[PDB]
Amino acid sequence: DYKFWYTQPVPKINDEFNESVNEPFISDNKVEDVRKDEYKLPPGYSWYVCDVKDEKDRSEIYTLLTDNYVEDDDNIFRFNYSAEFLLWALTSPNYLKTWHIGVKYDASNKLIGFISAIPTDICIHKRTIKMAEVNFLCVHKTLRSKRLAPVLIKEITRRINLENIWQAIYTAGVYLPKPVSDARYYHRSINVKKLIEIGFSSLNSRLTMSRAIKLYRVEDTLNIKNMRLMKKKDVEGVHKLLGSYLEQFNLYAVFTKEEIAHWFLPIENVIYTYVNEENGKIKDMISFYSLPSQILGNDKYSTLNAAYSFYNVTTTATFKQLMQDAILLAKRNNFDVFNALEVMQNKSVFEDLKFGEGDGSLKYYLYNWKCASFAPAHVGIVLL
Ligand SMILES: CCCCCCCCCCCCCC(=O)CSCCNC(=O)CCNC(=O)[C@H](O)C(C)(C)COP(=O)(O)OP(=O)(O)OC[C@H]1O[C@@H](n2cnc3c(N)ncnc32)[C@H](O)[C@@H]1OP(=O)(O)O
Ligand SMILES: CCCCc1c(C)nc2ccc(OC)cc2c1SCCC#N
Ligand SMILES: [Cl-]
Ligand SMILES: [Mg+2]
Repeated sequence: DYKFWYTQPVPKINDEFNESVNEPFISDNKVEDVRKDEYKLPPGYSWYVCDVKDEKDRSEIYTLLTDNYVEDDDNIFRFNYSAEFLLWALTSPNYLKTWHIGVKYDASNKLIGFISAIPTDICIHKRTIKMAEVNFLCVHKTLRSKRLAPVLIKEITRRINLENIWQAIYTAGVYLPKPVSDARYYHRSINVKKLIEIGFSSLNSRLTMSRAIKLYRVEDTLNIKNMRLMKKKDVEGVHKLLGSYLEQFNLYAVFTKEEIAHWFLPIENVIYTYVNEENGKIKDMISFYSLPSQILGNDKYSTLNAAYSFYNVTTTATFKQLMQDAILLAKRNNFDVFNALEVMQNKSVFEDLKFGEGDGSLKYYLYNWKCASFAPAHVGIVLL
């Protein structure tokens, strides 16, 4: 029925727009009209402004998400974003502490809800719009289906609107009104044996355990010999390389130099970026972020370490060679699996590089924006 979503400036289930439509559902919005009062919570609960740069407030967010965030359909896994990753993801340039919103249960003083946004310039079908990118919406498992999520959504919407921002981008594995694109995930096994032991990958009489380990074996030698961790000096070159590349897509972020530095400069166990520098210019880049999952009730293993493909550009190699080196660099860093979405040029490399098609997909959404939907090959942005 989408009783909450149908109240919002988003497309209906049946809405389809021509390619030339590219505009807000509701235009001419005024900051002066925005409600100044916080949305009402049920009795016994209060808004809390989280300070993500405070280790202890950050750890409270970490706990909530560790225990209560997204699980796969089969409840094998729960994502387990680290505390340091949350710091990185939430404190990009011009972030607002007031857009990192908690809800506490008063009697326990415990965080039971969260939602966040950061500001980003988003180009959709050639129009660049100031938007908020929303993530980490989470209600405690003991408090589900009580309509707390719309309260979280309406309150962050209000706080964003106070900044004269009227559009947002967000992604979800669930279907909501109405995706602008949909991309499946694909997985490249690295630690084949672990993936078999936890019930994720499957063997048969043609594919015995030794055969499966050999199938996924990689040569520890880069196609691009000088690929190396990005350093502060590389910022201008990555900004040039990436920013030019992204302009071919129908949906992408428009990064400033400050944004390049924050999003790509490497941080151990969070973000890995490698570059190939020739005569002081950056000609190729690989990047992936770390996102482990908790393995739910497995006797032997508690964590699956996973790298997620981020942005990758090649000018001196084939896209296949570049991604083969991204898998190698992920293996060198102790990742169990390398995950990517069929966005940008990715789908082309998946069969040859031994990726398997996953079980679900990630839907991309705009809030208060009307445009034609598009195939994921035309998506040029990867959210966290
Ligand atoms: C201009 C600024 C604009 C800013 C804001 C833009 C929009 C930002 C939107 C947020 C983007 C976040 C992106 C993001 O974080 C990445 S997607 C991951 C979201 N988090 C999880 O899945 C965590 C595990 N689950 C939970 O914590 C709860 O199940 C949540 C909190 C998901 C729902 O709590 P609950 O206790 O299960 O449910 P009620 O409180 O009873 O509420 C049910 C209503 O919630 C709608 N719902 C369910 N899942 C949703 C989802 N993933 N997006 C949006 N809406 C979602 C649902 O369709 C229904 O409305 P409907 O009746 O119309 O069908
Ligand atoms: C082994 C392939 C990775 C799949 C995976 C893992 C490890 N954890 C998840 C936790 C939550 C969840 O919510 C839908 C999905 C997963 C998945 S599949 C989607 C992410 C990817 N790739
Ligand atoms: Cl309301
Ligand atoms: Mg609820």
